[PDB]
Amino acid sequence: KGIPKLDDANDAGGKHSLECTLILTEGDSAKSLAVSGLGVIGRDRYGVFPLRGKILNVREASHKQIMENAEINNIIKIVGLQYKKSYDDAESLKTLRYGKIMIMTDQDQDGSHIKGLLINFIHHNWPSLLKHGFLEEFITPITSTAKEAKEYFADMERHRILFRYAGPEDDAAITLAFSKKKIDDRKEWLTNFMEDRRQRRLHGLKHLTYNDFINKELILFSNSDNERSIPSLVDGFKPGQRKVLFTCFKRNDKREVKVAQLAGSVAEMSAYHHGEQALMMTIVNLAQNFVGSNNINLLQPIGQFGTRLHGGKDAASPRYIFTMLSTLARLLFPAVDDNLLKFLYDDNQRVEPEWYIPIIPMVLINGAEGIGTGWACKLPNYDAREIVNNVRRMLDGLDPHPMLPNYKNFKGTIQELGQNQYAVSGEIFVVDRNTVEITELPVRTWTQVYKEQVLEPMLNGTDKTPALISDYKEYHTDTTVKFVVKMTEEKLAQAEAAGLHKVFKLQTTLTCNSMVLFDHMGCLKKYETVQDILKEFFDLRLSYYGLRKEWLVGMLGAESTKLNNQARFILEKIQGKITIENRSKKDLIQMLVQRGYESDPVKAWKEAQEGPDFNYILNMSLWSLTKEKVEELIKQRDAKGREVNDLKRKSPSDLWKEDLAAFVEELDKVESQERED
Amino acid sequence: SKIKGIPKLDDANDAGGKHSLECTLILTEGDSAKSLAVSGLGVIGRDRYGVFPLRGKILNVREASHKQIMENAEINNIIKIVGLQYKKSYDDAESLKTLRYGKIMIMTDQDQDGSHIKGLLINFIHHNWPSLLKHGFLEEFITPAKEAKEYFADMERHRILFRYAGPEDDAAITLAFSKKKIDDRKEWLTNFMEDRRQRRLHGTKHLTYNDFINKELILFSNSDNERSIPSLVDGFKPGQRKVLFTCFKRNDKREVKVAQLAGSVAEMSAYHHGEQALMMTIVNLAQNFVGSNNINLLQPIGQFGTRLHGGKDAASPRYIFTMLSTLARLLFPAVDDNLLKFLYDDNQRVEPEWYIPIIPMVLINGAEGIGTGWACKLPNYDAREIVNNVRRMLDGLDPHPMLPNYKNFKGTIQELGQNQYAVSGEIFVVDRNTVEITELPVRTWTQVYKEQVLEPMLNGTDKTPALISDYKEYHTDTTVKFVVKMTEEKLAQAEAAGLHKVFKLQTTLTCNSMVLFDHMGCLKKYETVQDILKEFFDLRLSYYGLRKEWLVGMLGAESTKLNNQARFILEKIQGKITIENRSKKDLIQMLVQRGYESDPVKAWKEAQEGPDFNYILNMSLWSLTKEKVEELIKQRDAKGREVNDLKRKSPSDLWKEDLAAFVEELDKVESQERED
DNA sequence: AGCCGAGC
DNA sequence: TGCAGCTCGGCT
DNA sequence: AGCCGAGC
DNA sequence: TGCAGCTCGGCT
Ligand SMILES: [Mg+2]
Ligand SMILES: [Mg+2]
Ligand SMILES: [Mg+2]
Ligand SMILES: [Mg+2]
Ligand SMILES: [Mg+2]
Ligand SMILES: [Mg+2]
Repeated sequence: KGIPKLDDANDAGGKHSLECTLILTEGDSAKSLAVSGLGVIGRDRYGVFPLRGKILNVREASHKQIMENAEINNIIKIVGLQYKKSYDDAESLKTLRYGKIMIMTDQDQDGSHIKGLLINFIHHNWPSLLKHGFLEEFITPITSTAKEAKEYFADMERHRILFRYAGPEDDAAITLAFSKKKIDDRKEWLTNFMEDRRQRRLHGLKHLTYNDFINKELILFSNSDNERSIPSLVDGFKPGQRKVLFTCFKRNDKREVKVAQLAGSVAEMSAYHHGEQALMMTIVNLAQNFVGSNNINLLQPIGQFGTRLHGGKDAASPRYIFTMLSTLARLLFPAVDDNLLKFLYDDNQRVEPEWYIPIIPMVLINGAEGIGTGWACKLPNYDAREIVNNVRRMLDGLDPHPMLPNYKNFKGTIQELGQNQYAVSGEIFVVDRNTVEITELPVRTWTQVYKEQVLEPMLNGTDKTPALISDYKEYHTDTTVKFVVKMTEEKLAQAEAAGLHKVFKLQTTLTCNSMVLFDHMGCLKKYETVQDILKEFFDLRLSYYGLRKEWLVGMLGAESTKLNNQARFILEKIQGKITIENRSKKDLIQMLVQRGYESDPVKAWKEAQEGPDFNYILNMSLWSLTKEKVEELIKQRDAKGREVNDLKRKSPSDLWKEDLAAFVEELDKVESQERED
Repeated sequence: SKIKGIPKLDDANDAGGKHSLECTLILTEGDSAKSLAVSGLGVIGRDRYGVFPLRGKILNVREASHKQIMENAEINNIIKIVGLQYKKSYDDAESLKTLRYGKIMIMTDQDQDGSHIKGLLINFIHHNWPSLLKHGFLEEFITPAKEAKEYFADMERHRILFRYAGPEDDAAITLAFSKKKIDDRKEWLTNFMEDRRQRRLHGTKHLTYNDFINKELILFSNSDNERSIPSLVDGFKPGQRKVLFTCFKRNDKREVKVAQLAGSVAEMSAYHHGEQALMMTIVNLAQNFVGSNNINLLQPIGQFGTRLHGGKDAASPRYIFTMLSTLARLLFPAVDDNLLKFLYDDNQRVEPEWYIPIIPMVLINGAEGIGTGWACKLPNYDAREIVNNVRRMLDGLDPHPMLPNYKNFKGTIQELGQNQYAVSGEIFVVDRNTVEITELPVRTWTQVYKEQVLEPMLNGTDKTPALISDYKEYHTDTTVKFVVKMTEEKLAQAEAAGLHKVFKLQTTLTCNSMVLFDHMGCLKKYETVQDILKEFFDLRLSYYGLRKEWLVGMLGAESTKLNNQARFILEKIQGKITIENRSKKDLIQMLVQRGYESDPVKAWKEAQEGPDFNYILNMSLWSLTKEKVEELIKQRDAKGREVNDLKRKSPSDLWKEDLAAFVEELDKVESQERED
């Protein structure tokens, strides 16, 4: 009676209410599948209503948020529930329009979270209903077609699982999962889970209690929530971000690509199994370059990707904005290192690696940030050039210098107040005895938000505060801040006595006591200092420069051997020592073997990293026998031989220094061109 | 005076006060244009400029119903913001004191659809307040975020005012927007198309409404027909043609998301419109329920809609996949691509002016379109009957008449006369209390029939009494089955009258507007489908002639190419020629002196408007081995035979080969569809 | 009270 | 993630 | 009173 | 085509 998306049961509200089931689905697409499966007979005792994703965690949400939540209220009216009302006896159960709620979500982790949020909602307001068997779920395999829907519902018994309340263990499990006062308990809860899962990874491998649902099904979401929200220390990426970079590297676009088009390409090439809107969000976040976002954006923002006016919220639609790799991206993630990574497999398709190994700790450059379950991560930005200098110091066996947070193009100051605590201050100075000027806001204070929440209440006053200024004007650009503020002589004197930065809200505190990351083994770890992050990154990256040299010696050696055989075959051919004309394939192969020619050395070497093949010789064109091509082939062979020796003479440290120098050169050119443009 | 219930309005600071008549309301084409306008206005612009966005085309209020005008959110928002009043004259300055803005400035894209929005706004002011046009009420802002502030700083260079100069302006606006002036629009556009052909055999700040209509809006009306009226040759409109051109170039072997393909089409074919229209077109090309396509060229992999809701129940284009049908390239043979005139956007090659299918696809899937002045509507026709008529005409026989035919339609289509048909569903008496409905007429959707026919029969429906006692549904996704219960009395009287009549199971189909573009791009009205079939036949037969001339030349060039390659290989394995350690230029001159031909395929392709022996010397060293020499000799002889076998065949023979190959796969595909 | 961002 | 208005001509 | 579909 | 709710943890 007033619920647009509701397909109410025919007998709902009448005398057969307690025999009616309300099916709450995960989204409208799931609703139509349920309505399709119920046929026509299902309308008498089954209603369908869709949930628009995650619902409110009512256990500790404010009363205002609970009263104004449309989805919670819709469920209450459809079922006929009432707050504070107990459902103990059978007399109280008559005011309900439905006797059972059947949750129908995807059989993935986020579906389990929605189930738990519904369980948390009923358990917090009507615990007596759970002891009556009010909640159940409809299981599916792994959405599907209309024909499959009617086959699931025809076999309703095999897909219907009922939740069971068995004692206070169920209350404690629900509280463990959804109470804000149980964050530390969730840390221990997940710590035991991650530890136990490693033990069995080294070895092997119709009723459901709420305690078993929390501790055996919901925990898979909570852990997966951390795996997708807490970045890796090695490359500073989360898996979704890493899939984007992997796709951009594999495409190697030389011209702009629409963000929406790229998102579709990422989902296909990297097996991204979530909605594309989140993926398009990730791409926009990876491309932003305004003050307070990325110190080095790996994707270029070609279009309106947001400004410091609205903290990037003013970005245009992803169907109208373009992007492509920054020229620094491949200097930070050298393509040769791809041969050293562990690439994952989804549906037997090879996808992104478990991590990339950049030349500097990218987790410190762009400020890794993420919210999971139990833990969260928050890192500020750090200066790329200072990071390089500390890497160069550690390569010389010296201790790295301490580092303060640093944001590109930020004109203010960041001062250390204590361990992992910092004061971030904008810029304000007195012009005359009636004027101050504000030329910088602290990091992540957006211009429009500062205007509306600080300067307008200072100009007009509120119901709780007086006016402080008489006027202000704005002279901003898209990337800078300039407020000119007018005050009386008296008010300005009082503002200076109290502190201009304090009065004008131009100083904010930055506290970094939750630097939680996945280490290189995939273990969640809390890091107390950025130096600890830098050190753990340094040893791994240096070791991989060792692996890269071993790889290059083998690969360049095989290429040298290959050119030696090809050059030998051409020289022996243009002199009459060997002939192939009108010879059979069998005789030609057995002859090349008998004369000491090697099977494809590059293919052999690549297969070693896991009949004779002379195609690398006989697929050469007939041009190969002509004079200029013989001279060209001999010079290429001799040049590769010198290339092997030049590489053998370099240390892993030398290779790292070459990469760092090449990166700094392009970083200077790009950042200088940015200031020109 | 202020406005507070319109979220998307950025009202001017002085609007509503004493400076109202000096304030300008900027109406933009969409929210993105609004944000660009507020960006360009700086800070000073907020005092005398308001901005409000229009969400696309607005209501043509001329001759629109009173209910539609009263309930239109865009029209009412404009009235509330400006302060206008219906039936009020604005002659003197005393009447102008009730307006909150003195001017409206239209800001649209400088394309045809933007011109249409300008005209629709002009039509709205002209129909209700013609006195305002005589005061200079309407103006426009021309374009060719930082660029926005530069446009507004140079405001008067971009600002053009509309001018009323006499009854020619009233007549011009009425010509464009009055339902009583369709025939005048036909004449209006016929002269334009004719005048444009003549000049292609050879080579201010005020603007009157008559010049805007006859020199700017007419460009929209014409391009509206070019994108909405299909071509006779392939049955496509340009947007549909860009999609198939893109699918052909991609040649996907696996399913592709519709939204992804739409983005691929915009890039590869220079599609300059919104993605939503393009995703519409793709879904429409893929649908295969009863009443849509007889041969869908794209496969519907996912929920593309059903006959339950006429396809409006299709899932989002982000969740459904598509791919070429195996029939598409049998209908549009790739070899014929070498005969088409491909178009150019900027400097990129895009889709052709038309494809030339082996059968008139314009009849198979029912061409349909609404333009300006004209519209097109064709029913579906049977593919096999059309193949049979093509075979008859190839043998000099007369083609059989064809009735409309819809795939999987179990009903009846009867000819009442020329271009007039009775389309009937199926209903039969089960017992003396039950009828059963097993088919609805073509394009009557199941849910619509239930709500608009069966429910009024079951319930009240105003003065008419209830006629049935109950009904049950036993539909599938592709079939219809209603079982209806009645008393013996009202069933007998319903049976006494027409059962198909009483239950609304008969619809008429009239096709007196078969308007298409002919092969030259001329708009033409066809009286019968035989006229369409004949004109298609003469063109397609001629192009099978061109295919033979093209293939004989190309296969001949390939034959010459292989002859030289085989000659070089035989002379090399015998010692008659050596290349070892010879310089490039000596080897080139040596090959010339022995009669070796420069690349014959390249020469032939350049003929269709130093020596190149790369086709010989890029061959691998494998070429000199025994098995590769025998293989090269056999390939050379097979191409020679292929050229000769082709020169003996007639263009009719090639057409019959294609038709048989098409029918063979059509039988296989349609048998697999009925199994699934 | 609300940001941050990868999910629904 | 799902959802919504209009044009234009012929026809019912 | 509204469908059909390529556009905004 | 633009628009909108929520989770989860640390912190202001
Ligand atoms: Mg899911
Ligand atoms: Mg960041
Ligand atoms: Mg446009
Ligand atoms: Mg059609
Ligand atoms: Mg009409
Ligand atoms: Mg919170």
